[PDB]
Amino acid sequence: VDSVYRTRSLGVAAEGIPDQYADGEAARVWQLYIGDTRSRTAEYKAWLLGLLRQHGCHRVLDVACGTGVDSIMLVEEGFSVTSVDASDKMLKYALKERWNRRKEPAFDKWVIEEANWLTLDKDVPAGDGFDAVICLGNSFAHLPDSKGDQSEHRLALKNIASMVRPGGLLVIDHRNYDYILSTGCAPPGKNIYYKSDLTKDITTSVLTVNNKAHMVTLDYTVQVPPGFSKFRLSYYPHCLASFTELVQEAFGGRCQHSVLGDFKPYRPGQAYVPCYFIHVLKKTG
Amino acid sequence: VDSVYRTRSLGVAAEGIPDQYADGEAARVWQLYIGDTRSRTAEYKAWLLGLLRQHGCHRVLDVACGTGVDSIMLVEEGFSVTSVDASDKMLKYALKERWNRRKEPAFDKWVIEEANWLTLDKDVPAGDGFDAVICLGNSFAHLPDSKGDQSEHRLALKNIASMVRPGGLLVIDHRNYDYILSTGCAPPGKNIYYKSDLTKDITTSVLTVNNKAHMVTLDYTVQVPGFSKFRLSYYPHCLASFTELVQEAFGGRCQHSVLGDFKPYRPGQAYVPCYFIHVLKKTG
Amino acid sequence: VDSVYRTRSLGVAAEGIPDQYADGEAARVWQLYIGDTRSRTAEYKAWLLGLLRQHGCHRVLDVACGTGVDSIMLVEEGFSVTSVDASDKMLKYALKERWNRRKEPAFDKWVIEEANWLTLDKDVPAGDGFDAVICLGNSFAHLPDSKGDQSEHRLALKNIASMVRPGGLLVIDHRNYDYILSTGCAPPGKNIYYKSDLTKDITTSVLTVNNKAHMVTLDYTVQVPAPGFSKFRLSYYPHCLASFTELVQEAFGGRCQHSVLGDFKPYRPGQAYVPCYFIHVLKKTG
Amino acid sequence: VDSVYRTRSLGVAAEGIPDQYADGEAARVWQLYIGDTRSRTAEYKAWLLGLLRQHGCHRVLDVACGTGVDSIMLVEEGFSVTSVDASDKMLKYALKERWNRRKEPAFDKWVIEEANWLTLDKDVPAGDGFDAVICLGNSFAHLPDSKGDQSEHRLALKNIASMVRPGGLLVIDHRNYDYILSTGCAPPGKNIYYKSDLTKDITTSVLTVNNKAHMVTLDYTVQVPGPGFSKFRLSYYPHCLASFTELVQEAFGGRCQHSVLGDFKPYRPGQAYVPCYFIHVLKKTG
Ligand SMILES: CN1c2c(nc(N)[nH]c2=O)NC[C@@H]1CNc1ccc(C(=O)N[C@@H](CCC(=O)O)C(=O)O)cc1
Ligand SMILES: CN1c2c(nc(N)[nH]c2=O)NC[C@@H]1CNc1ccc(C(=O)N[C@@H](CCC(=O)O)C(=O)O)cc1
Ligand SMILES: CN1c2c(nc(N)[nH]c2=O)NC[C@@H]1CNc1ccc(C(=O)N[C@@H](CCC(=O)O)C(=O)O)cc1
Ligand SMILES: CN1c2c(nc(N)[nH]c2=O)NC[C@@H]1CNc1ccc(C(=O)N[C@@H](CCC(=O)O)C(=O)O)cc1
Repeated sequence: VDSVYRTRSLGVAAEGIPDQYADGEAARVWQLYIGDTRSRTAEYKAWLLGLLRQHGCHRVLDVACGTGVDSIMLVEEGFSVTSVDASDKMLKYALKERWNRRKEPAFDKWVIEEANWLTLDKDVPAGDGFDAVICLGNSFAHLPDSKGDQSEHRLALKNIASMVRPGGLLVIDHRNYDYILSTGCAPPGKNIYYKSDLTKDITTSVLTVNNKAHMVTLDYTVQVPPGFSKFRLSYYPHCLASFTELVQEAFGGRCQHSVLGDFKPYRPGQAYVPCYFIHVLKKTG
Repeated sequence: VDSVYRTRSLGVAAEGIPDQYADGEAARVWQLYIGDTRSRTAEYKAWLLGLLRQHGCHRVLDVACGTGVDSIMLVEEGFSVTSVDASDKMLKYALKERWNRRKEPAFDKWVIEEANWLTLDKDVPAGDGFDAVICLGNSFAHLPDSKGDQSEHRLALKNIASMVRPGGLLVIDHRNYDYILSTGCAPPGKNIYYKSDLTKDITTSVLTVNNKAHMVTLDYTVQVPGFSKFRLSYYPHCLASFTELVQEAFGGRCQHSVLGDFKPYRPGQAYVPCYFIHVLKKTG
Repeated sequence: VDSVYRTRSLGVAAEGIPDQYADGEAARVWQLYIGDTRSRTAEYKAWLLGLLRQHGCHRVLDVACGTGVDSIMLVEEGFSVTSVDASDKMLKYALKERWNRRKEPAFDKWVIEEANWLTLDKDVPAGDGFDAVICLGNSFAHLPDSKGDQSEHRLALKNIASMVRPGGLLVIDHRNYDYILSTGCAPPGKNIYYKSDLTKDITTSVLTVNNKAHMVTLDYTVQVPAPGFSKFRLSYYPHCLASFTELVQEAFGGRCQHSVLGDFKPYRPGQAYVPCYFIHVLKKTG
Repeated sequence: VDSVYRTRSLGVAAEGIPDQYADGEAARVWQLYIGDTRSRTAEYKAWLLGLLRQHGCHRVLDVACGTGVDSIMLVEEGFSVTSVDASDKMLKYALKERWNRRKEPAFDKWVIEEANWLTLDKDVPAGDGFDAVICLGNSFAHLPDSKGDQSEHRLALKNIASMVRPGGLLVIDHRNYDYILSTGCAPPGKNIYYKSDLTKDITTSVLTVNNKAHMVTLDYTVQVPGPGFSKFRLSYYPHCLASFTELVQEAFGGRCQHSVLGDFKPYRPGQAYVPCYFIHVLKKTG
């Protein structure tokens, strides 16, 4: 009596017709957001290249490839890059760029494949390991805690760590959600990796479940040719002391750990409130 | 009071997490369905190559690329192929095959891009037009009549025909929906193009609105342990209506002939075909 | 990652806020639809009154009460009426009539209660059974074949039949779906029971699953103050005459006399006149 | 290509089938919840009667009638009661109870009707108003702030206040969301009005938007032999004291005397006892 009937199952597609909600207004502005990646900051490039070079890294795994934009810098600079992502919609962009650039030998050797943190050990044979694994741009916080005990967080971080060769590097970040939770507000424009060209106004919604922070949901209203349209994304608010604990546990404690606040050294109680924390772990070996 | 809160907008994605429903039970069985194209029939191949060679075709546009399997055959047999689809999810597979095979010069020159029939003129640069344009496997029927008057069907066909050079070819098919509507059932295993290896149980639902057929919806049950289901829907194009629609896309300025399962179709013939294939030659 | 989250559970309510979708536009036009009962046809009232008095019935159970319009005539005419529906939203209108009219002794004695066909034996005490059980206005057709073997239709009918005393009557109707399946079209304003005052356009959608009729879905479009249009949707199971003749007798184990009427007159198969409704009159000899 | 097909519009019903989601599990457990009122605390009754007898009240409007339980006590105690709710589903049970007791004239005179705080002006004939208007049980908090500016809250209160006769009372409560927001947890079984017989485990979700509390959503889990667990969800606007104090005064344009109670006893700011409910009692200047 109350049942509803779909024309096609959730998740299925067909020749000649766009995929489900592919062409909606939220999707359209979201696409402008993920493309707002044209200006890589000098300090980002200089910091990452410096840290990879300082450790002699050659073989790099990017486990949050997205559109490829972090991985493309490394390809251009002569690293042997493998890049993976669980999201096909985002990988589509990385693959397209690689295809356009395929006559450049460095791009012909760029590996791009579907993989999920939760199955990474299977989806990507480690061999002996990578020299560096990177997970930057606050991508780790895209994974929610839908079971309630952060067991998925721990599995994902363990699998990401298992990709690092002994003596190798993991570099993994999060936005400063300690500040977001204390103020209730996640302001726009602060991406330290790519300088934003897109003008965005953000509403921040924080869900607390029995007094424990559970989700941060950001509603973006983006001015476009004029025009004025909205999309929504959500994030797990990782706080610094928990993530410090988690990321070291993923290695069995067999790691040296340090934390940066926006590319610079971080020490508690410093005047400067970083936008992002960047954890750097050298696995024992 | 009655509102629901989403975690993310319809159609958006994020690094590190699978796209919406992409790992569901439906998507997983559907993937086996779209993958069932390992045994291309000898008749399909020999027919299509013959038609293209008899008309001297070299530049080919595939407007329903999907996983690329129709295109791959033409790429291997020496044609210059451009393949488009509105569906990134299916295009993903064609793109992967091109990349795996990229060291073959033929595959290096295979052009694959996203394009929608409703905006094809804008999405697909046509130069002076293609020698042949193909839309096979009953892909056209994927497009519904949302407006009610079949105006989208007309626009899609106009735009697909606009890709044809004067003197060129369009080859476009549909399943025999005359027969399916008369029986109420669309049985499995009848694909004339690719010999199925997957066993499917199909339930067929036909919706008729004010006595005009409007949608054929198929529920497929396949073994994957584990019977899983997925649903797809189809506009049930009948032969007389489609013949008129396809000629009207050219403005009447075309020669038109109909085949049934690769052979000329003679109305009154005993055999009732599983597919009708329309072969058009544009004036010029 | 794909989860949605509700402000309140499906089905639930709270003081000071309207019930889920209760104030929607579709709901508001549908309320006009179900209120379109100010004009009981004389032919109707004459036929049912005459059929009940012919069989000397006094204790009557209406199993599709609704807003109560059918039961109300009977109440006015001095029957002892028990009226039952599975839908509380509908039952609400009947209750409200009973309350306005409560100082009339007949309305004081009218029983109105919720009950479901599918659990009717438990939901209603029958005693030895009612002299007549009535299910009119094409309400039976409201129950879909969700399982696909019509097991629920047989259960509903079995339970409705068990409410009739021995030598008692079941009067149960259905619109003429043979006709509707043959033209694909359910024409508007044919209600033989209440002449309709509300003008609506209807779109008829028929779903056949594996060549068997499964559902008829009607979209009703009604005019509103550039003046606008608002629609609502209701769906029905398309009972054909042959099948239903089988099902309704089966519900008594074949221990019944059965006749079919077409729009209150005797139906003869092959007759030229094509009825809007078929009413099955069954007398339990059993 | 991505469309769905409903069987029936949102909000609509049909004879012989249950209303939408009416028989779901969440809805079943929730019926036990709103039914958990067999045990009015002796202290509530004494307090409210004392209060109303004190001011000489006779005609009382309950603007959050629900199942009728606040209002039934008042009918029993010889008040002239009009009870309203926007929820037809809760109101069902109040109307059931009046019918059941109609042979007592006090209940024959009890007026029960549907009305919404946001259109209360129209939905109730005010006359020169009521001696007292009660909105108790934390019902007001059921109204969300969907426009973002509390304009619905203001309209709702202003309309409630207009029902009060010159020199009459408004008595309106809210749970202590100051406390719930500080701890993040809504303790179960603290209803000061009716003692819970029913054991529920509560999860409390607080949504904050741009650092402003917007919504508290309670998930209620109850036990069922077979023992397994079943839940339902309700949501509330977290009114803080200082805010609600301002809003309730504004509803009368300040032409009122206001005092606040904490669990039936006078509230003295800074007191060590943290109350479960704040009850605001206002006398209209007139
Ligand atoms: C409809 N929503 C809504 C709105 N704001 C406005 N203006 N209107 C609305 O309708 N925001 C909140 C509300 C819905 N409320 C809620 C409350 C709690 C949870 C909740 O349980 N949320 C978790 C799920 C936990 C999990 O399974 O991991 C969540 O992630 O949101 C969800 C929605
Ligand atoms: C098989 N294609 C083709 C042809 N005709 C010629 N001579 N060559 C071809 O490759 N006719 C049919 C078809 C048309 N294809 C195309 C492909 C690309 C562009 C095009 O892109 N033209 C650009 C330059 C490059 C670019 O846009 O990226 C332009 O600016 O005009 C046009 C027509
Ligand atoms: C979205 N719907 C839609 C429309 N028409 C238009 N113009 N636009 C639309 O989006 N009508 C059909 C379509 C959906 N298609 C279908 C296809 C099959 C079934 C189907 O299975 N229907 C039965 C269910 C069987 C049961 O569970 O008992 C049904 O009752 O509809 C439903 C809808
Ligand atoms: C956590 N407290 C508490 C609760 N219940 C609720 N709802 N709120 C609460 O804060 N239950 C237990 C405890 C009760 N607190 C109190 C606080 C003061 C007085 C009170 O008025 N006490 C006397 C005695 C003072 C003394 O001995 O010093 C007084 O008049 O001060 C009573 C209970």
